[PDB]
Amino acid sequence: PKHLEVYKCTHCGNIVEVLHGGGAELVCCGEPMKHMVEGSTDGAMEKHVPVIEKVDGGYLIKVGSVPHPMEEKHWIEWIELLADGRSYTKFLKPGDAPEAFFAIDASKVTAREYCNLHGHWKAEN
Amino acid sequence: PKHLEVYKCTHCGNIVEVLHGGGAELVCCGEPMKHMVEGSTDGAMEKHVPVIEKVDGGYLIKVGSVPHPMEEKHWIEWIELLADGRSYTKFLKPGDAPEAFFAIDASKVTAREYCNLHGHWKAEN
Ligand SMILES: [Ca+2]
Ligand SMILES: [Fe+3]
Ligand SMILES: [Fe+3]
Ligand SMILES: [Fe+3]
Ligand SMILES: [Fe+3]
Repeated sequence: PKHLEVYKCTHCGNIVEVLHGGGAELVCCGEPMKHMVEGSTDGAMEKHVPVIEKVDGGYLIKVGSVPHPMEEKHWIEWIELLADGRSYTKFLKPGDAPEAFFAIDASKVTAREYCNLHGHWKAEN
Repeated sequence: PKHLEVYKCTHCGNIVEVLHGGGAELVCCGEPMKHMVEGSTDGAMEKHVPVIEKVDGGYLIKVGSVPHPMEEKHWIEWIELLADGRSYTKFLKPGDAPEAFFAIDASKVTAREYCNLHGHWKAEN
């Protein structure tokens, strides 16, 4: 695995992000975990592709162009902003708005969000 | 595993942070990965316990009260700030200063850092 990749065990639901990679395959419930490739699980561009807005002092990330549901069984678990050596993650819960603001100084950012049912998606500045 | 716990495979070096837990044991190189419990690997309080300074607009995290080495074979791989549903991580490389600033609005924070040789450490505001 590679730094910052997200892996999920399809059997039990564990999901991890790689902080230091280069080793063997991560395993869980006897099977290699699945690499959650961004946009890999064709869901709803309108509702899953993060929308990146530059605002005072940082960025407002909204998922998506159309608000994505935030229900008990279908919600955006987190929104992660990637920029110059940083990973800033806001974990969200059902009932929250599918948006996150991060105070960060950087003109180039990558935004990723993960939907419990729909998988991993990203967008770039 | 539990949300935000860090696991390392002692065999191959993979290190991951749990984003969604509650499943089976994470496995790598045929053995369950090791849970890197903060302050669990008694190293150097002076050099591993993060020092948390509140400054304009956020926090400056320094590892530690005495600067920790940042050499090719012994360095702080990242500094992570935990506060109200957020995980903000700055990944560091040899040659960098063992410090990180995060622009965040919150009076209660937890700072963790990971030293390649010394393991996982934290401190609270
Ligand atoms: Ca993070
Ligand atoms: Fe599993
Ligand atoms: Fe969805
Ligand atoms: Fe391994
Ligand atoms: Fe050390």
